[PDB]
Parts: sequence; structure tokens; C-alpha cells
Amino acid sequence: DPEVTLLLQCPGGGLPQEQIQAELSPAHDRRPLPGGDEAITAIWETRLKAQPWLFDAPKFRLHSATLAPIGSRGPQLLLRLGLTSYRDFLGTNWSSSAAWLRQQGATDWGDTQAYLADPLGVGAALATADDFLVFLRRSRQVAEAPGLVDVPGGHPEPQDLAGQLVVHELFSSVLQEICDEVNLPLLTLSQPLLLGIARNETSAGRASAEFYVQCSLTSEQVRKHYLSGGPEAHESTGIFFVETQNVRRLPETEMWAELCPSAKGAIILYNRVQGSPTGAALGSPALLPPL
Ligand SMILES: COC(=O)C[C@H]1C(=O)NCCN1C(C)=O
Repeated sequence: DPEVTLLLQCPGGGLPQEQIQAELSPAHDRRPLPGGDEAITAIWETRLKAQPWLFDAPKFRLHSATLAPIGSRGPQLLLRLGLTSYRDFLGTNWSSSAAWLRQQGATDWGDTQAYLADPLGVGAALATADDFLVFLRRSRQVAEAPGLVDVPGGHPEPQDLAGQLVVHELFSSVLQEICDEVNLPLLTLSQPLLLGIARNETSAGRASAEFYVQCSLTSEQVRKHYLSGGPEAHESTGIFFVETQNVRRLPETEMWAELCPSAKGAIILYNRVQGSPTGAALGSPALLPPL
């Protein structure tokens, strides 16, 4: 799977909000481009002069994420975050010359990402009361990953002493994206756990935080809520469910070739952090079949 790399695998079956610190600092921003940010400005002008209804929006930038020594007390994760924008993304990660910007970042800064926007995405492994995960089909008419399978998520827009509010907006935004797209009531959803962070090598290495969320509704009820919004209530074109039993071997299925990279990230982390039991009971052959 060359189009996805794991930046972080969380311990203890995943991390709650209260165990994560953020450092939001202009030291974590993209570096100005070697020939000037006029190259980003030019791509944006060309785009607005064809699609003048487009808008810029701020985004969180992932710099890095440091896990504490395992088994320790206190905060378990430090997220180093900067700020970027939709416009900076279109002029860097989405650019035809994105591989050249990575090589120049290696040369100039010892960092393949130094000249990349790298907006932080969020995604969920969303489980039902009857032990299915939730999948969405993308429109064949959109620019990114057309007609591919996805999981719920988005790219949160901004607004440890502003740090804790930033972690709160990240956990909040994954629930909000589930309510907006799947049309589920907020009170049917668990507090999320962070499973890890995955990078999309097809989009020049931009990262998504992958979460586990439990719903108290069955798969038949989740479908009813999704469909009852109508075609205008969602960006996706369909919803479907795979038993948690069968997610274990999903990378061996024909479905795998149709999954967008960030959804592959979510399923790998679900299998490693929520699947893959460590104890004698769940590890017994009748409950963990070999092969
Ligand atoms: C229609 O989808 C797009 O690509 C539009 C785009 C935009 O205009 N501004 C920021 C990101 N975005 C949205 C709606 O989130």
C-alpha cells in the first residue's frame, strides 16, 4: 500500500481528548516557497477566474506528533500544529510540481514537507450497535478521489492554554462531520478515541487524524437516518456497511482497490489499535481464527 504511510499508532486502544496536548505555533507553519508565494497566488487567480464562487478557508497544518514513553502517567501525545489554508493547499500539495517542492524541502530544510500546506484532515471508523463499520461512496464528478469509497470525515477550519481548545475543536469536528454527512443525532455518538495519524502519498504526504466512534443505533437505523435527509443532505452518493468480523481481511478484498487513501488509513489503524487483541480470552483460536 504505497499511497498510505502511518505517522502515529496510538497506545491503549486509542487516546481520549483529556490525554492530548497541542502546541499551535507559527514555528509549525509552511516555509515561504523558494521563488516566493506569488506562484500560489497565480494558481489561485487562475482558479477564481473560472470558478468565482470558490472561497478560501483557514486549516490546521500538521508539523509532527510525539508520543510519550508507553505506560506513563500524564499527557500521552503532543501535536505540533501550524496554520494553513485551502488556497495554500491548491498551490502546493495539489500542484503538478508537488514532487519538486518535496525534493527542494529535503535539500533546503532536511524536511520533504517544508514547502507543503499539509492541512490536517479528520476521519472516523464509525461502528454500529450491531458491529458494522460505515462506508460512503464519493460522487464520480468531484476533483479528488472520484467514485472511490470513503469513511466519514472532513478538514476542520480553526475557530496547552489555547492548546486544549484546539484539541477540543479536533474531537468536536469529527462528531460534527458525522452529524452533517450521515445525519445521525449527536446523542447517539460516543466521545471519540484517537487511533493514529495516516499520510496520503497521492496528495504529497498530507495527514489525517483517524478516530474510533461508537453509535448506539443499528446499521438499519443509521441507513434510515442517512437516506431520510434526501440527495441534498449529503455530498456522498450512497452508504453501506461491512461487519467488523470482515474488516480484519478487507485489504485482501476487491473493495480495497476502491478505497481512497485516507479511508485505507482509518481501516489499517482500526485493525491495529481496536482489532488485534493482546489477551488470552480474545486471542483464543475460536475468537481469533488463524489466517
Ligand atoms: C465544493 O467543494 C469545494 O471544493 C469548495 C471549497 C471552497 O470553495 N472553499 C474551501 C473548501 N471547500 C469546501 C466547500 O469545503
